[PDB]
Amino acid sequence: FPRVKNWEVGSITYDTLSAQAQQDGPCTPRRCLGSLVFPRKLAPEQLLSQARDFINQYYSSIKRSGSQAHEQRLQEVEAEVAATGTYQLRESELVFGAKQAWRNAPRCVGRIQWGKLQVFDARDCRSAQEMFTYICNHIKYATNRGNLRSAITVFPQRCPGRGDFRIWNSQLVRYAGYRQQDGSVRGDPANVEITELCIQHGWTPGNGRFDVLPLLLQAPDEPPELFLLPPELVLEVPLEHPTLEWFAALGLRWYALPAVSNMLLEIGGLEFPAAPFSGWYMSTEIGTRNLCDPHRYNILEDVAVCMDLDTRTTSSLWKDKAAVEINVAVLHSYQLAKVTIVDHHAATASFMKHLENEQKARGGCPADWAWIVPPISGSLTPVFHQEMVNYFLSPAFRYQPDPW
Amino acid sequence: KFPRVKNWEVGSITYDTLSAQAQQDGPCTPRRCLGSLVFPRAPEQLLSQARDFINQYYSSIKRSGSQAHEQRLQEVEAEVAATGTYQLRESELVFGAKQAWRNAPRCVGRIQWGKLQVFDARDCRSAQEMFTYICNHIKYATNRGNLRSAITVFPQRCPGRGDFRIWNSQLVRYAGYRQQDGSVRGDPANVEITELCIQHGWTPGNGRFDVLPLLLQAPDEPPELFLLPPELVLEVPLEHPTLEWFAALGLRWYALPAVSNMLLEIGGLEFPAAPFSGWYMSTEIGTRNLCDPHRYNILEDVAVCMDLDTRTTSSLWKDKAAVEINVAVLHSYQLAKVTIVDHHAATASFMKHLENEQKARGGCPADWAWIVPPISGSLTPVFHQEMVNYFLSPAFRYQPDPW
Ligand code: HEM
Ligand code: HEM
Ligand SMILES: Cc1cc(N)nc2cc(-c3ccc(OCc4ccc(C#N)cc4)c(CN)c3)ccc12
Ligand SMILES: Cc1cc(N)nc2cc(-c3ccc(OCc4ccc(C#N)cc4)c(CN)c3)ccc12
Ligand SMILES: C[C@H](O)[C@H](O)[C@H]1CNc2nc(N)[nH]c(=O)c2N1
Ligand SMILES: C[C@H](O)[C@H](O)[C@H]1CNc2nc(N)[nH]c(=O)c2N1
Ligand SMILES: [Cl-]
Ligand SMILES: [Cl-]
Ligand SMILES: [Gd]
Ligand SMILES: [Zn+2]
Repeated sequence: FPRVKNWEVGSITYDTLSAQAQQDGPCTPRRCLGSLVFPRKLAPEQLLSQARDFINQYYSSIKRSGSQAHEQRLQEVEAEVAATGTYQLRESELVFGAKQAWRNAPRCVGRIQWGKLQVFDARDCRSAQEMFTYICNHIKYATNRGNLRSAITVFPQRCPGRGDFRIWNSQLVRYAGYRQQDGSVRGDPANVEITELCIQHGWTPGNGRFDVLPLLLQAPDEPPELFLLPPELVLEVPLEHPTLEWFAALGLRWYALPAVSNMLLEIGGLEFPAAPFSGWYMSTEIGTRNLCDPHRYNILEDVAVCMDLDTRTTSSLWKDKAAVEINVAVLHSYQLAKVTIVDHHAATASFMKHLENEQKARGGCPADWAWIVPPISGSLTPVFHQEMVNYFLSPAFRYQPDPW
Repeated sequence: KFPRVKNWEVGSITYDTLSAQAQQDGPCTPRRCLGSLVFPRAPEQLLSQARDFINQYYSSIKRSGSQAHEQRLQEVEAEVAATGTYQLRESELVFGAKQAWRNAPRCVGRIQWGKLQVFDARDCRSAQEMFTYICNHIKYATNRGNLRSAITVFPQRCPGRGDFRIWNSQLVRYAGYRQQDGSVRGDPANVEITELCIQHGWTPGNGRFDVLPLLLQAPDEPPELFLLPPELVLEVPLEHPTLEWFAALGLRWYALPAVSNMLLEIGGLEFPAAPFSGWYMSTEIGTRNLCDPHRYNILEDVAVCMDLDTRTTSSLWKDKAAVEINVAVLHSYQLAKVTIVDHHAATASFMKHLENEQKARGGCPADWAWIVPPISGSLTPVFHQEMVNYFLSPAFRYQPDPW
């Protein structure tokens, strides 16, 4: 049982939940790969073991473990698989499993909210046009005029024989990235490839650096078809600064809803390769990663020029001063627009309280330090001084190969 | 089957073949990663470490498999058979000290690993001689502000005799005093060593920046108290180039970071006293030592004087105050003409170290959580570099406090 110290308070806890982590991570006694973004690489007898496990923790979570319908639900799963090789989740098990998958996500700093999750059951979806209607409903419900609400939409599970539902976009809302003669990119350089695909599947490209991409939605077996997001459904935020009057003239903007649409959801042995989920943004994701990463919009030095900062020498800390003002502008602009957002100080403090809840409720909490600590002001937040244990619990969100 | 490592800023991939030679076992398993923990933790096993280190030394002098190489191997095992231990040649010790620095996964300063002055104090005889050696190390390394990396190696661990130990965790530290209020005056990290110095006869001060005396332990001896001559301890008073009230806080720091409580392991031999020093990266002082809530904890004070709105976290008052403290540190050390490197220049030089080491050895052990600076992490290039953490020998290791 790992001993875990918080160096700011001196307090000690033991992570007993880690002894139950099954699916094995990438580290060995000889070498730690904790910093790798993608670890390593990406007979129904095994299905029964994972299903009986998940049914057991479902009935634990509602007290009713021991006698009664709990004893009953285990047999239906056995009879279901013994008759079909797979099985079906009850609506309530689906809801419980999606909340656990979020609760178990070691890289997510927002898990204090894990019990408030809207789950749309789309397991009877059978069309790409139908997928588009589900996604538009999700977007409308989650955005909610700027008062964002967490939500996931669960499309039908993978089945032996005949293909998967899949969203080819990495998020429901993304900006296009266009190459040109110098190979440099206008727009978002993270999205050049999916942009290239959208064009080669019919899309007419656009103007500049904040064009919302179309959706590439794949029904089983039939190839992907393009869908155009209606502009009144995609809420965006123009970026301005509360005292730097010229900042607005930079023409920056970001979108309201972060909706990851390329991860696979696994529950009780079943795998849902299309299950897009959404919450709301932490400001450093936009202001520090999306706008300031050198391989993203890379705007830092443009802002420093406008601030008249001494870009001639690293030790003026011009990078650091410009980054702070970009995050100030993000927080200001999202508040003015009355769109939900959370700063990295508020977010990390809630994660600490979540660690305390989880210690009492489960005896630990899988956490990935490198992703929990924010990309600016790391040691100014309380999670920097908290040791953390990283491991894999199921239900889970897992990465998966792209559909190409 | 060597780990594949990606840089996300540039898109480049490498393989760390060196990790396959990892000579000890860290704390992670395939069940759970413990990479974020601060402390992760005879004759025949002495001989395998010894042979391995001799092989490394003869490789570096491009003389592997020669008869001098085999002669040294044979002499070592003969000497272990006769005495239970063996003695390093002076050139082996210089090589091994440098390799220990080169192998330190948490050091971002390793581009400099070949420029290390090695002082051989293995003849040291008492605490009084140990003090003289330490004083000359401080004088040499400080060099009136133009700092030079150095290490002083005191006698090895030996069956029959106790260890030489420096009880202080650094050669220069500020006292921490418990108070009436249960608070600490000075540096709260140094409360324990401060209490030990007093109870060994030190008359304390009562300031926030009182330099501590040294407690030096000779084999089988209680530790003995030694005062550093003040003209040896170079300090930098802190000011800010455009916040004139910052000088009135009366903040100071010392020029020389000289870590003194780690064990140096070379070829199975252990040196429990081997203090080493380089020069500061400005965030160690400005963000960790001054702003950590369990250290001097000045961040709120400074933000209030800066007239920031500290009522809400969304004003980012902590990030703004922290940036200006780090500016004060850089400006103050540069004004005093004391060597200092900022976290952007340091992380850029480390990326060049990784490239050099990929060519020389096929990899580089690195602890991402310690290499990435404590502010402005993703503004530096190391943030976007995947890294592989593992233990090579020669090495610097943590060791239990001698009390
Ligand atoms: C409600 C507010 C939320 C906040 C503030 C939040 C915050 C974050 C942040 C900052 C990250 C890492 C940033 C990055 O990957 O670049 C992250 C990752 C993640 N989030 Fe959350 N999140 C929220 C809601 C949710 C919801 C509703 C779900 C799922 C139902 C979720 C599941 C995940 C997962 C699985 C990851 C890791 C994803 C991966 O490894 O690719 N989060 N979150
Ligand atoms: C020359 C300039 C140097 C710089 C800028 C530098 C920088 C750093 C930094 C920023 C750290 C992490 C600090 C922390 O623990 O908070 C570190 C750790 C370390 N450095 Fe270096 N260093 C330098 C020289 C040296 C030398 C000369 C040695 C040994 C010969 C050395 C060995 C180590 C070791 C062993 C650690 C890890 C300490 C630990 O794990 O607790 N460094 N260094
Ligand atoms: C619900 C929710 C809210 C929110 N607010 N955020 C989220 C972020 C993720 C998430 C995971 C991995 C990512 O990315 C992988 C990656 C790793 C390294 C680089 C680099 N260099 C680039 C991308 C990115 C992109 N933020 C997001 C998932 C859900 C989120
Ligand atoms: C040669 C050299 C140059 C330089 N420029 N710097 C160095 C810094 C260290 C070093 C190691 C551990 C530390 O601390 C370990 C620790 C972990 C967690 C907490 C907490 N909370 C506190 C301390 C701290 C503190 N700087 C420094 C060692 C050598 C250095
Ligand atoms: C190389 C490194 O693993 C990579 O930059 C990681 C580090 N930490 C991160 N942390 C968050 N929140 N998001 C990220 O994409 C990353 N990327
Ligand atoms: C809890 C956490 O492991 C601890 O605070 C670490 C994180 N990274 C660090 N990185 C450096 N350079 N120095 C440190 O002391 C620490 N402390
Ligand atoms: Cl994003
Ligand atoms: Cl220090
Ligand atoms: Gd001024
Ligand atoms: Zn690990």
